[PDB]
Amino acid sequence: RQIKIWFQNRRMKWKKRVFNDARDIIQRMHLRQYELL
Repeated sequence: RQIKIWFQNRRMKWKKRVFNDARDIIQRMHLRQYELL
């Protein structure tokens, strides 16, 4: 968790993996993937 460490949550993506998420459809948030489900 520790999501309240906004003042210490950068190493979680020091620019290098971000482009990955954004490299999907909607940063992987507005997705849906209604596959076989």
